[PDB]
Amino acid sequence: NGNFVFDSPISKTLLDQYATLPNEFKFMRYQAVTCEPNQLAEKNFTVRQLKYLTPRETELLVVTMYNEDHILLGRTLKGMDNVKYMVKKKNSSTWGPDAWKKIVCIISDGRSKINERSLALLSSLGCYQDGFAKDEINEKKVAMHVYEHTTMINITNISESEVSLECNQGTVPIQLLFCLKEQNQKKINSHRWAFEGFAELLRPNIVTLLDAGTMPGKDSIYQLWREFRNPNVGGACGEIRTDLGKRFVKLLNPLVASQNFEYKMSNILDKTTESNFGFITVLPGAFSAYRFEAVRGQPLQKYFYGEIMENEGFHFFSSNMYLAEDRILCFEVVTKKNCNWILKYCRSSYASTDVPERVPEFILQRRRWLNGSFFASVYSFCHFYRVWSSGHNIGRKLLLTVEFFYLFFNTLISWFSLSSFFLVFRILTVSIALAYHSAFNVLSVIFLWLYGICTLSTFILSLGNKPKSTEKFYVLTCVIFAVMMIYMIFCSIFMSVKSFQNRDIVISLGSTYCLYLISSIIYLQPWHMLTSFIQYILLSPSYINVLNIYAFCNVHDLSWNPLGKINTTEDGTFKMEVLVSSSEIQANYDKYLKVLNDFEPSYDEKKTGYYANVRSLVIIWVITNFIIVAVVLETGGIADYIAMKSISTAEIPLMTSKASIYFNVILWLVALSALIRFIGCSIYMIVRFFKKV
Amino acid sequence: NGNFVFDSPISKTLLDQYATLPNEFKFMRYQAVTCEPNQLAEKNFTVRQLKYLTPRETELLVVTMYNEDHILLGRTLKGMDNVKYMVKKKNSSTWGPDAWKKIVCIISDGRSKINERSLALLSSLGCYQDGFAKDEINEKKVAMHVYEHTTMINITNISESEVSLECNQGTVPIQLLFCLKEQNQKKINSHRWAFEGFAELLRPNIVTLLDAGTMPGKDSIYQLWREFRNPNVGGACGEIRTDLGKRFVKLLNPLVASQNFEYKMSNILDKTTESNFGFITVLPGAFSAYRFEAVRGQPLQKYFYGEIMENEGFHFFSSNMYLAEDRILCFEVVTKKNCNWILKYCRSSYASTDVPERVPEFILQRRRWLNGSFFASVYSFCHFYRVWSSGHNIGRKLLLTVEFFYLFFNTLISWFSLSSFFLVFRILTVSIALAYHSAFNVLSVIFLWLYGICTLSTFILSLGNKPKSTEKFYVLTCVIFAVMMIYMIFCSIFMSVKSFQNRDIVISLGSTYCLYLISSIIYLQPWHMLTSFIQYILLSPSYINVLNIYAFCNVHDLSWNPLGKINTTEDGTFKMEVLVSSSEIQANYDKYLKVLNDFEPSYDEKKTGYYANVRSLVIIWVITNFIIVAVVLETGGIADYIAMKSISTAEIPLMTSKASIYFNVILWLVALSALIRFIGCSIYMIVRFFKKV
Ligand SMILES: C[C@@H]([C@H](N)C(=O)N[C@H](C(=O)O)[C@H]1O[C@@H](n2ccc(=O)[nH]c2=O)[C@H](O)[C@@H]1O)[C@H](O)c1ccc(O)cn1
Ligand SMILES: C[C@@H]([C@H](N)C(=O)N[C@H](C(=O)O)[C@H]1O[C@@H](n2ccc(=O)[nH]c2=O)[C@H](O)[C@@H]1O)[C@H](O)c1ccc(O)cn1
Repeated sequence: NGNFVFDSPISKTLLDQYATLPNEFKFMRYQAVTCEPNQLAEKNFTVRQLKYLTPRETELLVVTMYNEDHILLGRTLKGMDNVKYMVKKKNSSTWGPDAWKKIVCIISDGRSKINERSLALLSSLGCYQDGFAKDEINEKKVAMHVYEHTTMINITNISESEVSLECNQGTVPIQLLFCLKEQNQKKINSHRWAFEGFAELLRPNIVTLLDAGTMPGKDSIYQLWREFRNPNVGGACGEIRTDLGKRFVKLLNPLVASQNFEYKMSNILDKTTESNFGFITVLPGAFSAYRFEAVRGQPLQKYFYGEIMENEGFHFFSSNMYLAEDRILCFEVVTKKNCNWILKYCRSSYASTDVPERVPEFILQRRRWLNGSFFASVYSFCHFYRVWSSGHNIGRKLLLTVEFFYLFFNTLISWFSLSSFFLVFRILTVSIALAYHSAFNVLSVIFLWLYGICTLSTFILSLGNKPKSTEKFYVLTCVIFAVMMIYMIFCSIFMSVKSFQNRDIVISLGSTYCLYLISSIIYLQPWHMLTSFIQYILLSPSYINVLNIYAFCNVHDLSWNPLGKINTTEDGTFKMEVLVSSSEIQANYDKYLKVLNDFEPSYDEKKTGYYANVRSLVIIWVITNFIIVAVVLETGGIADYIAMKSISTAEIPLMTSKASIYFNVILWLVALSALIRFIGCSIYMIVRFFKKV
Repeated sequence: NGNFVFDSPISKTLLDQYATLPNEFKFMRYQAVTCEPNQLAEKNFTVRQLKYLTPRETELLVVTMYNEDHILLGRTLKGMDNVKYMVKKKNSSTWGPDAWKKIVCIISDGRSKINERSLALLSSLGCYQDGFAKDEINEKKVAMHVYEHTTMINITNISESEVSLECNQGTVPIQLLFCLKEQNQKKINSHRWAFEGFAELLRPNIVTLLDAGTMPGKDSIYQLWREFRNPNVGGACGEIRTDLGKRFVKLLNPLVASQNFEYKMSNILDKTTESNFGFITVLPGAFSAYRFEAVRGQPLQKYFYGEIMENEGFHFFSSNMYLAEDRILCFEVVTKKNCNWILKYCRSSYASTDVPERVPEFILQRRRWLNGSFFASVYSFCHFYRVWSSGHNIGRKLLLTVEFFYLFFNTLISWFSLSSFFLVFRILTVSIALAYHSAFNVLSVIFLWLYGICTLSTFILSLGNKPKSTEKFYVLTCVIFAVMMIYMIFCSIFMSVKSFQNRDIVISLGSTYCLYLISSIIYLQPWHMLTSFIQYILLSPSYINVLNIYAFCNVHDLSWNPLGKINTTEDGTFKMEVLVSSSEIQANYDKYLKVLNDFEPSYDEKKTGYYANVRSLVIIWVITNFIIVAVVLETGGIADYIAMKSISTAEIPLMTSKASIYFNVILWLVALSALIRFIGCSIYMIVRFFKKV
């Protein structure tokens, strides 16, 4: 039909296990796509599911990959376990002995970057054969290499070294569909291929987004698909668990134990609370599910292209919304016009992913998350009236409004954290010295200077340099801040012990831990509340001061005729035309005489200019935090101003009463959020328990 | 001789004026160079001067150009006036009726960037004809297009619009030699072509470096050549005067009046004082002269290549000396082994250049000068022992040692200026409020906050952004600092008036102006001491705080198979070889099975890493200035520390006595330098007067 397709046989060694035979199993199809992802249908491209005597009707998985090795891809593919569980499911109206026919997509990204040890595994499965890729077809550049087949072998064990494949009477067929882009176009393009391309052909019911390296549990995909029984749910997500290795031998890295605790409390407290209202801020791209009908239309338009209505110039939201990439989908689904979709959190389905283990990789990873969450929250709050233009009933609309206000309260608290941390630190360290005089004077001065030097260097290195160039310094900074936090804990314990012997710093901070602990107990998963709490506490002054500074200082990732030839022989003789005619010489001379007598750059450069002027206006964050510091501590010359006024009608005081008032406000304002999230987690568990009963 | 040369005739219209005839005048020579600049001789390349019956012996001009229009190049070429003066010179042993035969080079830089309205002028002179450039010759890429001729027409007037050429009995011949590089290789390459190339062929006596747009006076080149009568002088330079337009109608821009005053005091005070000792730190590249024998060897090696002795890794001086580009020549000439060359300043020869007129262009220009001077001074001080290994007598060696120590004292004063300015500002503004209470409290706080915000924004914008993107902000910053300086002057005048009615701020600062004025009077050029003093005073808080911050924050200018094809007919049928043999399929499958079973980047990136780690260690300047601020004002928690100590055996004081002591030290330390430079200028003028008498 004007398109290039090919159909090769597989190696007879595969046939040896396959016999232990239809046209689906013995052959593979290589369609080569050259068009745009949004044209597969009208360019006469098909897939094997639409070719049979009765076309197959798909019920359910996109696995994005870039350069992951074969162990990560093996883990994702092994998590085949879900498909096997779903065929062996007996008492069901949707799944049964032939369930695999209703489940189908591995989107690679560029041939140069792909790890050929993973192409090895894809070929072992039988979904790729080298030899017949075609880098252009009839003056049209190929864009996609689509291999398809239907294997019989399953990954059954994964050591640290090898992936074990087998083909028995107990394995189940898998309808693989391997897409190979010839070039890296970033993840958004891959999702573009998955949603605007093959999803329009297959017409699935649910689209589940996995991520190479993420291993769903033995039932997790089934438990996620069960969330969509409710005809209102539009998206869903499950728990993401840090992979702690064999014998939990990766819970030693303090950067991995920190992330384990952080993920675990994010799931227990934040996600259940959000799911009560009906709008989860981010559905993780490593393990999420969308009802296809829910996202078609406005959500995908906003995700892939952006706010289309725009002039030639740049606008804030329209030209910056690309920084909140996969979080636009959630907001546009929940607030869709004339539809009542909601987002649900399923805690019965988990997936264990791999986390960064070195400080530079970790910083670069969180640079994306922090900018995405900040821009997404600003967009959600500045556009929350859309909630009232949607189709929900009035109760749900009120709940969503309350949740949006609570989420903005949280983002504001997080914006003022640079100053909250310093103020708590300096108020506490000066107060202990004023109380006891012994050696806390010198430590107060020393720690002020250490904080100042580390913060100065973090601004300078993040604005100018790159984390890979200077890793020793970032490790040293994290160690310095850990020691500072230890000193803060010692000071609080000392002050409280002496005060008891002779106060609210224990009634508020103790509640936050007791409430954290009780929420973990309610969730029936408390084992992180001791193995990894200390690392989080110690690596927490660095999540406030190093990841935030780097995140805001690197918002946008800026990036600032042949008129002759002479060939001669060994002798060196040749000739060409020479402008011999003196009239033409005079003509050229008069041309230059008259030339003497006749007395914005690229859109890319203009866009880079705009992007770099918006990264430099958000940092100048610093002023609004210093305003708080100056008001409370009376820095900035304000105390001098008050003293001079008193003289006009004197001496400056060491520590004032604004410090006490503020340092109470922060402790109770951080106890309040823990209280709210504990109540939310309790409601979630209780409602789930009644519905299960 | 294996090289491509060509010899075209000129237009007969030129012949019309030339008649009003030898082979030098009627023809032009286009040699095309493809080799390296240091190979012109042994590759059998010549110039017309070596071809005559008796080869010409050159006595004396390289004019670097990039994209200057035809007015600037016209001005440089007009300043032909010097050659005419030198032929009409009667009573001389070197110059006479045929002096032009001893004077010869215009080094363009790339055909793409050259302003074709200047190619118009070069063709009007008769030294370029389009039609026979050859972009490659016998598998060798052309590197240089060398046109040569010997004109008769002279530029006699330059309006704002046109350049007036004429050919009479009164004009004089000029031996032009137009070099056109096919690509931009930066100025260092052009000087490489000028010195290592054509200068080895011509063997001149003096090499004078002009720069397109700079117009030497009617006698300036002759007066510069006269400095080399002394067989010890190795280099020389003249005064550079800002071009103030017709009717001085450019002395209105405050950025141009500032630069006029700055250039004028640099010439009067700095350069005469340096020339007394015998070592001028920078000979400006816009108008300088070097005795060719003086610079051959070590100076040119260090200028063009660098400290050759080096390992694979990077070292500070060896790998950063390229930032001090034309200042290495001076240091290496003066301290040359077994030679007693000195550098001399000639005030009888001037040249009027064009200056930047918008803040972004000005900032980008001074970014080069400040980094160059800082690295050159560090290199000169860290290597000053070389002075004692040279050939000078002991008196000159002692004088050079004293001068080197004085120059390091100056560079240290300039390194601590960021803190000196703030300390003077805050001590003065707080002191006036403590004295009079009226409305100086509020102004003290307001100006502290304005200073803080402008300095924060200058760090952030210079570390992240570019000056062209944000020009409104830099203009606003300069205005803010001008207002601050006005307030500083008001405060000092008010305090002094009240103190006289009831002190050293007038005996020191008044001396600095009286000494500036007296030096200008001695120099017989005082007219800048009123037309442009106010602009310099007001635009001076910005030379300390905006150009220095930008200069140190931008030290180094960082910059971070086809395996198929298918063509078919309209029907779409074709065939190629297919790996049909199943044995080869099994072979490939086993190849991937075994692939599964088998379980630093570019030198440019490493160099960029090193460069960006050295720009980030020099800024972290900030700490050593803040140490001074903290010691004097008792910021940084030191005053709190003292108060807590006093309690351990209380209240903080507003203003202490360290402020008074420091604020005396700065005023007298800035009066001392003015005194030294006044004495130096006086010695220079007096010695020149006796030698002239
Ligand atoms: C981040 C995620 C996982 N560790 C991961 O790395 N995800 C990548 C990503 O987020 O970009 C995926 O993107 C693909 N990719 C990369 C470069 C490219 O150029 N194109 C392209 O497609 C990569 O191969 C990879 O599969 C982690 O588990 C997680 C996420 C959310 C959460 O709440 C908790 N945990
Ligand atoms: C700066 C100088 C003059 N205004 C100027 O602009 N000099 C350029 C420079 O310093 O680079 C020259 O360099 C050439 N150039 C440029 C780009 C390139 O890529 N390659 C290349 O050769 C340009 O054409 C130009 O002639 C000014 O008068 C001055 C200097 C010192 C001083 O004490 C007082 N005043």
